[PDB]
Parts: sequence; C-alpha cells; structure tokens
Amino acid sequence: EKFRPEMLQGKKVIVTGASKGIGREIAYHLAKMGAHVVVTARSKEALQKVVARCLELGAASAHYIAGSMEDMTFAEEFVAEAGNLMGGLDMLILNHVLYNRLTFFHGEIDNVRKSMEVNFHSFVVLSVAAMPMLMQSQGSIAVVSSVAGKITYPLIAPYSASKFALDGFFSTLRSEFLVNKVNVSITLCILGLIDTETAIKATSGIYLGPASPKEECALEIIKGTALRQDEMYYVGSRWVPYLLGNPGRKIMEELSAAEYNWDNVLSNEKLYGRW
Amino acid sequence: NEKFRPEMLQGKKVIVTGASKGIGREIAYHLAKMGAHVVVTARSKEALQKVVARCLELGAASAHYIAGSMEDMTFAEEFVAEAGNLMGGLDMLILNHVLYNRLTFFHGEIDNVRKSMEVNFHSFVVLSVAAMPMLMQSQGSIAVVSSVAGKITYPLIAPYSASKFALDGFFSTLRSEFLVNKVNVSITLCILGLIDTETAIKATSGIYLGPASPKEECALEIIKGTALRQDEMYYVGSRWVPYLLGNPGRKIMEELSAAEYNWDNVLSNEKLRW
Amino acid sequence: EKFRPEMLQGKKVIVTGASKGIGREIAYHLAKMGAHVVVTARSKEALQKVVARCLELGAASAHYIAGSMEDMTFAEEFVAEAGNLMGGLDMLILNHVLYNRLTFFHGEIDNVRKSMEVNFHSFVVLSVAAMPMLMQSQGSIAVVSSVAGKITYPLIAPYSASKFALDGFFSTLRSEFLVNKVNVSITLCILGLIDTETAIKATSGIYLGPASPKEECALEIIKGTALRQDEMYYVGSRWVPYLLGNPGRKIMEELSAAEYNWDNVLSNERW
Amino acid sequence: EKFRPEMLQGKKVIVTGASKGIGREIAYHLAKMGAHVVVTARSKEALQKVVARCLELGAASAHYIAGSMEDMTFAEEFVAEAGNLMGGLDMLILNHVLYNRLTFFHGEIDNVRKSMEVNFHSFVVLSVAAMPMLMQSQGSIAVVSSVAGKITYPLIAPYSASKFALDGFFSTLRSEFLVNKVNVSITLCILGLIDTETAIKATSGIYLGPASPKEECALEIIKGTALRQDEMYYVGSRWVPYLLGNPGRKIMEELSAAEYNWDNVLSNEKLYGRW
Ligand SMILES: NC(=O)c1ccc[n+]([C@@H]2O[C@H](COP(=O)([O-])OP(=O)(O)OC[C@H]3O[C@@H](n4cnc5c(N)ncnc54)[C@H](OP(=O)(O)O)[C@@H]3O)[C@@H](O)[C@H]2O)c1
Ligand SMILES: NC(=O)c1ccc[n+]([C@@H]2O[C@H](COP(=O)([O-])OP(=O)(O)OC[C@H]3O[C@@H](n4cnc5c(N)ncnc54)[C@H](OP(=O)(O)O)[C@@H]3O)[C@@H](O)[C@H]2O)c1
Ligand SMILES: NC(=O)c1ccc[n+]([C@@H]2O[C@H](COP(=O)([O-])OP(=O)(O)OC[C@H]3O[C@@H](n4cnc5c(N)ncnc54)[C@H](OP(=O)(O)O)[C@@H]3O)[C@@H](O)[C@H]2O)c1
Ligand SMILES: NC(=O)c1ccc[n+]([C@@H]2O[C@H](COP(=O)([O-])OP(=O)(O)OC[C@H]3O[C@@H](n4cnc5c(N)ncnc54)[C@H](OP(=O)(O)O)[C@@H]3O)[C@@H](O)[C@H]2O)c1
Repeated sequence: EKFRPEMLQGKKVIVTGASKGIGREIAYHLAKMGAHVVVTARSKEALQKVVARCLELGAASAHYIAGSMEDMTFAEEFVAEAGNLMGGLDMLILNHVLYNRLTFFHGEIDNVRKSMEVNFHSFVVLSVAAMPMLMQSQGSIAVVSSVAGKITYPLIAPYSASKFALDGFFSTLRSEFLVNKVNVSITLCILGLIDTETAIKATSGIYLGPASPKEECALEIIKGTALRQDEMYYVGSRWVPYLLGNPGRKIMEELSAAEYNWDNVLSNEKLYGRW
Repeated sequence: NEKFRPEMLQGKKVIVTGASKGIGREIAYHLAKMGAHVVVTARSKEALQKVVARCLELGAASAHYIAGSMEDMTFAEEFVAEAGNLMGGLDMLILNHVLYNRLTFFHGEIDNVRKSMEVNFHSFVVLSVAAMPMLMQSQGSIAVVSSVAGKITYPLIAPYSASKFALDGFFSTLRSEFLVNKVNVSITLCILGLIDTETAIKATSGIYLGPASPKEECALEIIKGTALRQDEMYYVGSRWVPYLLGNPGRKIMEELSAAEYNWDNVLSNEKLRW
Repeated sequence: EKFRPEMLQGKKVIVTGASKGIGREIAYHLAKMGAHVVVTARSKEALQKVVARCLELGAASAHYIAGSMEDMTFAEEFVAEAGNLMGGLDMLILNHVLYNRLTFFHGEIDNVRKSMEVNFHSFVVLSVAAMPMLMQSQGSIAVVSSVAGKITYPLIAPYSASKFALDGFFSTLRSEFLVNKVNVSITLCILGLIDTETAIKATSGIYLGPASPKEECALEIIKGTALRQDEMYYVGSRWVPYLLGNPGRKIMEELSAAEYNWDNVLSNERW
Repeated sequence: EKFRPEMLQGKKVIVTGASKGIGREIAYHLAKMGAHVVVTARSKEALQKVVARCLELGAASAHYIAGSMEDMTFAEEFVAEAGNLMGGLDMLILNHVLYNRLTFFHGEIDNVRKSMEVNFHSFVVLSVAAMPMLMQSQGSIAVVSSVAGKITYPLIAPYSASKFALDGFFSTLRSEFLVNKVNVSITLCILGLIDTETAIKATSGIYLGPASPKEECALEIIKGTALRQDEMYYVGSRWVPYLLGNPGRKIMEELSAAEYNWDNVLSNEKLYGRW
C-alpha cells in the first residue's frame, strides 16, 4: 500500500499555519503534486509569497485567507470560504501553533489559556466546520502534534497540555468514526525536533538533541495522512516511536471496546445528531 | 517506602473540591475520621452544609465550606485564599470536581468542549497556582483526580477525555520541573476506573457494561497515594490493568530525555515566582 | 489615593501602538472603564478589530487612525484628528515601539536612527501636539519605557539609547512643569519582560526567565497614570524597582533645584 | 595603575569639538605629551590656531579637518581622512556638542532633533567609522557627557535627552565588547560645570553653581581614557560622583548577565558580523 504523489493531484486541501516552517513546506509539496490549496495564517504578505510560490510549483490552484486562530468565528468562517474557493474539501491539515518559548512555569495562567485556545480549541472548531465537506468526500484530517504530546518535557507545560488534549479528543473521535463507519480518517502526527527557524531559536543551547529536516517532515505528514494512518511518527529515530506509541494503550482500547452495549449504543438515537 | 498511617493527616490542612457528593464527599469523611482540618467546596450550599456537619461528628479538627462554581476563575482564586485563612495554611490540595456530559457520540458540541476544559482543566490550574505559596511553605501535596479516560480513549466522552489528557500533560510537566528545581511539593495523578458514584452509574447505564469499584475505598486510596507523595495512583478494579495504562515507554523516555538538557544554562539562569 | 475605574469613565484617551501587545490590552481596559478611546498603529485591519472589541467591551466611543510614527507629519496630524474625534484629550498613552531581535551591535547606524525616530522623536512630537488640549484638561501623559531605559543590557543598544533618551527628556519636562505649576502629569512606566508575542519571540532561547502578564501590565500603566505618579514600575519583583529607581538621583535633583536663581528665570519665558 | 604622560607619546588621537573650550585644552595636553592629533570642528581659522599651538607645544604631528557633525557623511569621511593622516588611530575623543540655551521647553521640536543629531547620532557614526582602526590598535573611545546625562535639570531637556541617549548606547556597547572580549575601551566622562566661555555665558545668572577649571578637566578626561576606565567623574566634589554613579544599576547589570544563554547567544550563529 505505497504512497504516490498522484494521490493528491486535484485534491482540495487546507493547510493552516502555512506562512512559514513545516506548514509552508507542506504547501510547497502539495503544489508540486498538483493539488488545490488554501493556506492560512496571520501574516498576509507571507501568505501571498507562499501562494505565488505554490502556483509556480504547479499547484492546481492556490489561495490564502489571513486571520488569527485565537478567533473562533474566523476559524469557522475560514473553512466555509475555503470550501467555496475550491468547491469542496478532501484534506484538512491542522498545523498552526501559538508562539511559545522554553521557561519554567511560574503561574502564566493567561499563557495556558491562550495556548489551549490556539493549539486546541481552534483545531476542534475547524474540524467541526469542515466535517460535512469531509464526510461527502470521505476525506482526511491531519492533526499536527509533538513528542511533547505523548510524553512530558520540562519547560513547556502550557504547550504540552494543549497537545495532550489533542490526542485525547481526536483519538476519541477516530474511535467513534470507526464504530459508526464514518469514512473520514484522522491522522495524529507526532514530531520530534524539526529544524524550523522558530524551533531552533527556542531551543538552540538548551535542548541539545538533533533536529530533523522540515522538508522531509512535511512530506511525511502528507504521506501518512494520504495513506489514512492513525498516527505518523517523525522523531529522528526508527526506534523511539515504539517507546512513544504505548502498546499497552492500544491493547486496552481494543479490549475495552468489548465492554460496550453496542446492541444498544449503535441503535440509540439520543447518542446521535449531526453537524 | 514506607507504609501509610492515618496519623499522617491528623492536624493537616486540606482542601477538597467537588465534595458535596460522590468520591469527594467520601474523601472529606475519611479526612474527618483522621482528624484533619478540611475546607470542602462545590456549588450546592445545602449539600456542603450536610457534609461539614457530618465531618465534625466524624472527628474533623475543623470543617468549613465555601460554595461556588469552578467555571468562574475569580472564584477559584478567591476560594483558595479564603480557605487558607480559615485554616491558617494548607498542606494538601485535593482537586476532585468535574463536569460530566451524557455519554454521547460527538457531533459539534463545541460549547461542551469549552465548558469541560474550563471546569475540568483550567480551574485545576488556577487553584494550583493560587495554593502554591502555601503549599511550598508547608512542603505540601496536590492530588489531581483523573480517569482511565485520561490515559486511553473511550468512545462517547471526547470532551471529558480531552480535559483529562490535558491534566496529565500539564501536571506531569510541572512535577518534572519541581523535581529539577528541588521544589518539595508533591503532585499525585490519580487514575480511576469506573467508581460506583450515583452520577457515574446513571451515566454509563445500558451503555457501558464494565464493572464499578466502591467509592469509599477509592477515596481512601486517593488520600493514601497523595499522603505518600506518589507520582501516580491507580485505582481501576484490576491489579494488572495499571501496567497497561502506565506506559513503561514514556517513563523510560522521560528519564532519558532529561540528559538532553543543558542544565547549566537552565538552572543557573534560575534567578527568578507566583 | 486609591485608584477607581470611575477615574476613567468619560475620559478622552489616546493609545498609540494599540493593534497588539500591551497597547491593545490598554485599549481593552479603558473600554471596560467606559472611556473614549482613539487607537493608533500601522495596521488598519488589526486596529479595526480592536475598535470593534472596545465597543463591545463598553467604551463610550472608539475610533482608529492608521499610520506610521516614523512620519512626524502623521504624528502631528494624528493628535489633531484624534482631538476632533473626541472633542478634547485627557490622557495621552505613548506606547508604540520598534523592536529588534536581539543582536550584538556591529555598525547598524540606520537601525539606531530609525529606533530614535520611532521610539523617541515621535513621542516628543505627539506630546507637543497634544499639550494644548492636555493643559486645558489638566490631563496626563504615559511614557511607556523599559528596564532597559534605566540600566543597560547586552544586545539592544539602539533600543536602550532611545529609551534612556525618553527618561532624559520627559523627566526634565516634568521638573519644568512643576516649577511652572503646569498641571499636566507625566508618568514614566518602567516595564520588565512582559509576555507579548513580540517580546517572547525576540528573547526566546536567549532569556529563559519569567515574563509578567500583559493584561495586568496594561492595567498598572493605566492606574499609575491616572494617579499621576512620576514613575510606575512593573518588573516582576517588589524589590527590583528600588535598585532601578536610583535614590541618589532623586536626592540630587531635589537639592540642585536650590542652585537656581528663580528670580532671573521664572520672571521671563508657548506651543 | 598610575597614569604617565608617556602612555600617549606617539599615540594617534582624534579630538572633535577642539576649536575652543575643553576640546581645545584636550588637544593642548595631548601635544605636550607628544601625541599625533587630528582636531576637528566647524571653524577653520580657530582650528588652524589650535594646530599651530599644538606643534609649538610638542605634538608629534597635528592636522585639522573642518566640518559640521550635523552632516553624517562628513563624520564618516572625517574618520577615514584622519586615519590616513596619522596612519591609524589609538584614541577617539568625542567631545563636540550643539550650542544650547537655558530655557523652559516650549515645543522646540527642531531643537530636539538637531541636538540628537549633533550630540548623539554623530557620536555613533564616528565610532562606527573608527572601530576597525580601534580594534586593530586595541584603542579607546572617550564619550564626553555631563551630570545632565545622569540626572535631570530644568531648562535643558533637548541636551539632556541626547546625553542620556549616549549613556544608554555606549554602556550597552561596552557590555557587548566585554562579553565578546573585544579590547576597545569605552570611557564615559561625566562633567560638572566647567569654566568654558560657552558654559559660563549660558548659565551666568541662572545656575549659581561653582565651575571647575577646564585645563584640569581636559587632563582628567585624557587620564581616565588612557587608563581605560568605564566612567570618569569630574564634577567639583569628591562625594557627588557616588550619588550619580548609581550603585543599584551596577549591581543589576552584573546580576542580569547571568540571565543570558550565552551558548545560544555566543552561538546563536548570526548575532555577529562586522563593520
Ligand atoms: N518545529 C518543531 O521542532 C516541532 C516539534 C514538534 C511539533 N511541532 C509542531 O509542528 C507544527 C508547526 O511547527 P513549526 O515549527 O513549523 O511552526 P512555526 O514555524 O513557528 O509557525 C507555525 C505557523 O502557525 C501560525 N500561527 C501562529 N499563531 C497563529 C494564530 N494565532 N492564528 C493563526 N496562525 C498562527 C504561524 O503563522 P503567523 O505567525 O503568520 O500567524 C506559522 O505559520 C506545530 O503544530 C508544532 O507544534 C514542531
Ligand atoms: N465516578 C467514576 O467512575 C470516575 C471515574 C474516573 C474518574 N473520576 C473522577 O473522580 C472525580 C469525582 O467523580 P465523581 O463521580 O465523584 O463526581 P460526581 O459524583 O459527579 O460529583 C463531582 C463533584 O464535583 C462538583 N462540581 C460539578 N460541577 C462543579 C462546578 N462547576 N464548580 C464546583 N464544583 C462542581 C459537584 O458538586 P456540585 O454539582 O454541587 O457543584 C460534585 O460534588 C472526578 O474528577 C472524576 O473525573 C470518577
Ligand atoms: N514586551 C515587553 O517585555 C516590554 C518590556 C519593556 C518595555 N516594553 C514596552 O511596552 C511597549 C509595548 O510593547 P509590546 O511588546 O506590547 O509591543 P508590540 O507587541 O511589539 O507592538 C507595539 C505596537 O507598536 C506599533 N508600532 C510598531 N512600529 C510602529 C510605527 N512605525 N508606527 C506606529 N506604530 C508602530 C505596533 O503596531 P504596528 O506594527 O501595526 O505598526 C504595535 O501595535 C513598548 O514601548 C515597549 O518598549 C515592553
Ligand atoms: N562646559 C561645561 O560646564 C560642560 C558640562 C558638562 C558637559 N560638558 C561637555 O563637554 C563637551 C565640551 O563642552 P564645552 O563647554 O567645551 O563646549 P564649547 O566650548 O561650547 O564648544 C564645543 C565644541 O563643539 C564644536 N561644535 C559645535 N557644533 C558643532 C557641529 N555642528 N559640528 C562640529 N562641531 C561642532 C564647537 O566648534 P564650532 O562651533 O566651531 O563648530 C566647539 O569646538 C560637550 O560635550 C559638553 O556637553 C561641558
């Protein structure tokens, strides 16, 4: 079941946080594959450059919409406008993340709140807004997370909380989609240190581990999502993913599914509605 | 290392949130039997009053209640101060309250996700920040009450699970920092299986066939594990399940990645609090 | 002597650099207190969002004027238009700034010039333009500065020069206003690391110390100015302000005032 | 480390604002010590007289270049021509200042701009232009400032702003030079009322303070700079310097140096470059 760049030709993709870093590279790859893209971020000028580059690169079409993901109204309206621009949606790539730095936690409650809004709540709002289109196209969602969304590291409590939250929410959603045979795939991407300008500045002489290249990172995210994988690990080691992937949890989730009165659940109107 | 004794809590100054019913109420009762000072909180005044009265009969050193919603961050903050005044300090902060939502498939209830994150997560953080000075002075402890659904995922409770995962991310990171900085406030994450509280029994009814553990013993185990300053406390109705939940891989990784830090540029830059 | 939010209800306030960071939060607080506000910065769309929010927050009125403070003609014209919009001016909050990712100095004269224009000269131009209105209302000026405006830090020479300049100028002006019994207060605000997106990005990986919250910072600036304080320290420590506040200088300034021949002076020499 | 006039024999020194007052006296002292000097100011005839006196006094060599420090192109070109004249540069004495008049501030924006250009920006331009030569010779810079550059006085806002600015800039530069082990010394000279014709006229019936002699002032500037001191106080009291010198600031600056990630900084890669 091998990946081929043709899996994305003509596809309608949204990439958030695409004015720089991994997101920008994700846009570029998609353009090379002849996909339709709508990129978003806060910076208009940066987004404009990305759109121009994507067109040169061979994108089927490329547009940008500028706004902050701290604003939930924008997140919601963005998905509608984007769907109009492309006439639908095959893939939703959730990549953006709030500015953060490395510091011991001292009581930055506002930082905790803002991180949860931008890194987490907006991912949920965007997904909800996109779900009708995704269900129609039987499309996919990439949820971009971090090694710090699977284990804990000093110096990034607010960030880690929001990335853990993503795992809890979207992993639960995936399980439901499976039980209800909804054919929208949800891929959780777990990234190690990636050599984006932002990550390198935040960590240079503090965290000493090696960084992985952003170009290959972005491609691996695209592949894993296209192939509809549950999780995609890009952490700079072929072994580390298994220490992160928690065999115990996968076993437990598989076994606990048998504890449900499915006879009832799948035939209970009150547990269902729609979007 | 050592064995728990009820005397570890005699005279101690403890806060129990979500203590008008269920596990929290039982936690209050145990603490009273051990002769601790308690301040219980929840939204229901009358229910809290009953709990305080019982705690006193039970042998609490002192018992008071403060009523309010944990969806209000100003209250959470002010509550900890008033509670500290009532007892003249704080040894143990037991974070127990929660917002439940009907077992139901998710389909766009964003407001439920937001409210769950406020009540189950953000307030836990606000309370902890407000209590930290007192806890540092007493070298006290925090119990963070969570769930099996905070370690693995279950259909039908996405909003709840997100908030409980968040707790693990945040408080586990905080603990690691406290260790690196030799701050002697312990943080105990409690992972509970199905417990036979009225609320949990009604909610899973005819949906989840799994077993329930007794609330009285659950509450005691939370108190013990926190008193003994354990990192985590599993009460899940099986002696084996905790190891399938406890993720040996993660513990190894966290231990090893600590060596990747330039601690001389981190700890030596530590010349600054709450 | 205690601050009350009512001190700002109906007041006519200008906030510069108010499209994000501390300035935006200053606008929001003022709106909650029912003040009239005119916000300014370069970004039109950002300013529009701020104005809309302020109105929802309970501002008596809110308008925006977009332009660069590197242009002195704009700075001057902005104050007039703003005064027209509100029919006067009670408080001028000078907050805007040019930041430079931290770097050792190595000959960037143009950076030194542009920093002095934006962080310093425009503060002066704006104050001069606003002075008639402020004298009429016996209003106040908040001059937003920095710990780097009181002591020196590696890596920010251009910024520090301009912030020191502000202290020199506005502190001298305050002393003159006192000698001449002009009742316009001048409050110099000295800020430590504040958790704005811009400050966090600029020092990330370089400084790992605690930043202070921007919401409380903005409120403290408003309070200190409303109470007409000479200086307002918000630096993340209750002790540090006294190591920055230079008791020696305050003593010297108090004593040297007696060295002046107030006869040949006060007898002699507007905007 | 006692000063000796021989520390300046054969040295290559620039003195700005040297057609009268303190600067002229600085030139004279340097000549007596057998240094090479290049003097500058706007007045040709006055500079010519100074050069002649310097030669008569025993200067190794003496030249003058006339021009205004309001013109940044001149400031830059002056340092090059001066370096050519002497074949290098050991000491840069920044002394010039715009004429100012004691008066309450009444919205004289043009005065503020011109004072900042002449008293501050030109000091920076000159320093930048001279830095290569100074680094080669491991030389020194004297930044001539004022008590009004450390505390504030009614009636001189424009002047004080520019002198404060000097402290901010050159004190920051010094700290950087120390961190990077660049061996060019920067001496900030803090002067009280000095009996130059200009200062006496300006303050005649206003400041009733006691003036210090200009000849000794100029010598103290030379000594302090030769001995590579951080600051040099000549204020007419042995006690006043400590009320101006701000112990609190020195402590803070010493302590805050420990808050930096030098391994990031010293190795942020691109925090350097050159002149
Ligand atoms: N880099 C790593 O080592 C690493 C490691 C683990 C996980 N990750 C994950 O990878 C993803 C991308 O990381 P990165 O290093 O590529 O990020 P980045 O370079 O720092 O930029 C992320 C993008 O998010 C956007 N963004 C920030 N705030 C926003 C807001 N409020 N509203 C809308 N967009 C906003 C930014 O655009 P604007 O500023 O213009 O708004 C930017 O385009 C993140 O989810 C991160 O957690 C990265
Ligand atoms: N029961 C289980 O099977 C189980 C399993 C895993 C984890 N847990 C954890 O155990 C803890 C207690 O569970 P439980 O079953 O004992 O809970 P419960 O019986 O449903 O009641 C929890 C308490 O929280 C309080 N509360 C709810 N909303 C509040 C608000 N907005 N502000 C302040 N207090 C509020 C309630 O008081 P008021 O309504 O009067 O405000 C109540 O006293 C929770 O953290 C839960 O996540 C339980
Ligand atoms: N943040 C800190 O840790 C800290 C510490 C000490 C002092 N301070 C002081 O606090 C004040 C605000 O800092 P901040 O971090 O909130 O700033 P910020 O987030 O970086 O933004 C400052 C504001 O100034 C505006 N601005 C920039 N260039 C301008 C120009 N040429 N003309 C007009 N407006 C311009 C910006 O709007 P546009 O870009 O849209 O023009 C922005 O709204 C500054 O005076 C700063 O020196 C902050
Ligand atoms: N005198 C005091 O009581 C006192 C107190 C504190 C600090 N200081 C500092 O001591 C230094 C010298 O003071 P001073 O009293 O000796 O000064 P001064 O007698 O008034 O003359 C200063 C020199 O600067 C030159 N100058 C003025 N404008 C210039 C321009 N646009 N371009 C180039 N050169 C210019 C003048 O020459 P031209 O006019 O021919 O150009 C003159 O040679 C100044 O930095 C001053 O701030 C003096």
